[PDB]
Amino acid sequence: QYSIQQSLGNASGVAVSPINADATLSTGVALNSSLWAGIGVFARGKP
Amino acid sequence: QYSIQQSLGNASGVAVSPINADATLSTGVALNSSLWAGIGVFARGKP
Repeated sequence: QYSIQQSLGNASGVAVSPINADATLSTGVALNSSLWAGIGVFARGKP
Repeated sequence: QYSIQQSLGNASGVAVSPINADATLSTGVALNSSLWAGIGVFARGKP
């Protein structure tokens, strides 16, 4: 086929604006994962 | 046929004034087109 332009100018050709979606925005956070961190002396490991 | 005159005189023939339209006037400006201009040093081009 042929390219579909966006934000058409002053005459002639037609255009399709880029897909607009904002009410669908959401944040993905686990909020249930639990992990622990610490320091210590171990026999084998990278210092 | 025959010519249609405008702004008839003092007697006889009829006339039709030129088409008058002013409330239909509008200005066509894109207001969405964005273009950039600049200067630089390029390998090939007209100086």
